[PDB]
Amino acid sequence: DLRLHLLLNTSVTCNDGSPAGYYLKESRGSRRWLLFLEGGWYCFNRENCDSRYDTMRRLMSSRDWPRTRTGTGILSSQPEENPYWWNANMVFIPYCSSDVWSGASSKSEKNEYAFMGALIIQEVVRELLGRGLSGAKVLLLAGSSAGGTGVLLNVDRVAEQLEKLGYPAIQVRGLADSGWFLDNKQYRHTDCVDTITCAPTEAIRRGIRYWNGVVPERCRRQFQEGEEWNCFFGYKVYPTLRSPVFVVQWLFDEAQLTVDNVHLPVQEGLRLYIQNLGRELRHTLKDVPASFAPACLSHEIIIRSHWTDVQVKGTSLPRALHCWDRSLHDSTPLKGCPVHLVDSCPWPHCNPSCPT
Ligand SMILES: *[C@@H]1O[C@H](CO)[C@@H](O)[C@H](O)[C@H]1NC(C)=O
Repeated sequence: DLRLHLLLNTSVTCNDGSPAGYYLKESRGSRRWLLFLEGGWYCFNRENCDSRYDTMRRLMSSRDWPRTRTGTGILSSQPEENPYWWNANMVFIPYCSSDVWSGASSKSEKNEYAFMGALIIQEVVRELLGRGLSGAKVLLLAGSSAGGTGVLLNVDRVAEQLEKLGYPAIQVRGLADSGWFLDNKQYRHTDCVDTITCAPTEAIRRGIRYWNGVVPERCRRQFQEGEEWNCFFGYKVYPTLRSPVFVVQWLFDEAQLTVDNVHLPVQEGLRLYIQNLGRELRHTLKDVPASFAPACLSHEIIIRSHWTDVQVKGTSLPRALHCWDRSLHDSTPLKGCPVHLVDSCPWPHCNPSCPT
């Protein structure tokens, strides 16, 4: 089990002003640290955040969090479930800021909610340094869905934070799972309003100002004021990052299909739409050297217990991540240990290993 620690700096809060926190299982003698950012969509105005507060309150408040959580998938300490990093120090950071980990705003007489995702990550890192992270050799910032996008938005800031704090030997890396979205046209137009079926460009443009959202500096400098929403789209932000980032993305991600207003005999227009989506996402990954992109209709991968099962070209994700670790040793591709694994077949579940 991972044990809850509420942040000692209680000014760094969940949406409702309760303290944010993290769940930790230490592994003495390991100098690897895995910090995982939970996902769960976002909210971008008072009305939709109020609805989320009624029926998704654990994503906005720590008041009802349990004292422990079981680490699963890449957070498991059992080698059978986690061939990759079972002996690492494990950290699960609950998502309670509803801001894709981008916010830096407190609750105030002018803000019903605090959006502090970017500061939560910073404060978790700061407090972990006193609990053994100061001795780390690798800090892998991982996350799923909005947490995967949160990795892209925050990995270089964590790297900069550690350098400025005097820890230049900690190698900061990112693992972004199911957080690589396309700002494409919907299959059928929806009128936003709700969160899941809203086109993501407009939801994020609204959220940035509502949240006081921050993006990585190089990407901000490219897109400039009013256009920072672009940095929430992996294919646009990734080339600006300096930290190594491994991208895991289903080619037919269910959340991508949801925001595209696709709901699954498929007729020609939808067939072409789906095939074109897979081709576009494959294209965006062509120059991403560390990636795992199976041709499946599914959503998230890394913290589920059976994450070991899917393979691309005969290689599982735990194996690909291990090959990535080897590629980042003091050092040319590795014999039989690939790191770029993108399916080329054009329809969901054309890979027989896709989740059932
Ligand atoms: C608490 O966090 C806030 C926001 O990051 C920061 O401005 C402040 O310095 C922190 N205070 C302490 C005592 O860590």
